[PDB]
Amino acid sequence: MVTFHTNHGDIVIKTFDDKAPETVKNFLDYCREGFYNNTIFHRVINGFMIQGGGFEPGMKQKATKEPIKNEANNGLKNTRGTLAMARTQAPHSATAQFFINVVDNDFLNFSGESLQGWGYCVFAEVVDGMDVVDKIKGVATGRSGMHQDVPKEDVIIESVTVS
Amino acid sequence: MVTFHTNHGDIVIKTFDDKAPETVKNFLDYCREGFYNNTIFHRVINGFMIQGGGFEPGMKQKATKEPIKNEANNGLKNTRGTLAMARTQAPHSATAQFFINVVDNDFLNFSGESLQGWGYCVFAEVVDGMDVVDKIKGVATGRSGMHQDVPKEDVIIESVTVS
Repeated sequence: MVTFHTNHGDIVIKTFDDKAPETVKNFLDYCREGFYNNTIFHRVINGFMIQGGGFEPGMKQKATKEPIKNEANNGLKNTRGTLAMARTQAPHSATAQFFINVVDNDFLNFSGESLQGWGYCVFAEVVDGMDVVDKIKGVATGRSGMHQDVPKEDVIIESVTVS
Repeated sequence: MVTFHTNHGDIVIKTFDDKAPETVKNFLDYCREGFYNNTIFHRVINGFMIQGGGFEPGMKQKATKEPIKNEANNGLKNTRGTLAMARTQAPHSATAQFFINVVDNDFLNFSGESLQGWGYCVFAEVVDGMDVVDKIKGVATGRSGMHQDVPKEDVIIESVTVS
């Protein structure tokens, strides 16, 4: 289990170690190293998802390890409450950013090993604290340069407890 | 010179071959191959920029060649009318997507060879058709899945003439 202690409250998560081995191993290493402590949810889209794991307050970009392979062919779907890895246009580009589905985002699901089908890898799920997730999805946002949907007041993962 | 023949009119551009050699060579190869024909401006932000070169009508993602090295240390600034390469969080991640500055976006300028300073590489400038660029920046947009700021009616680069 992993708990995100945020300035809005705790979010407890169980990881799907057996269904997304490389992804979970990647995630837990960043958690154990304290990589996510003092990072924010920099992209919040009501009715869609909340994304975090890449910047410190003040939009300060953190350096990450090598990207991981997309494991979305594990068949897990992007339903409300699940956590998937954020990635660039390339399928094997995920590093540290992840997002939480606040609704079922079926359009994000894997549909085949192609550039257009690969989708987004679900590796975990919220088992407690969805009401904290729902409080965060509703905060006021704005543009912050290149970045859109940035919360006006920082949503901070203060520390993370692994198990 | 390169002309983008769009469904809103022509946009003529001169490239800075000597100041961004790898970038211009990359750009002109995609132009010559017909890579940009039938692609759209998928991200339009009024008062900021219009971005294109990666999708076909219907948000169909195109495959690209290997990424290029960031040449933003060439000192060129992101002023109104210039074209810079769009990239991911990593500095050496640009492929085919580019954007047009519709205002001076100083915050995008290179400030040192660091993850936080690298900025965005200016490789060209609009010499004719800025009024077409200004017509495009104002079109109605919406969310289209993972993508924000997508034009409701497609803004299409029909064909491209190189010189």
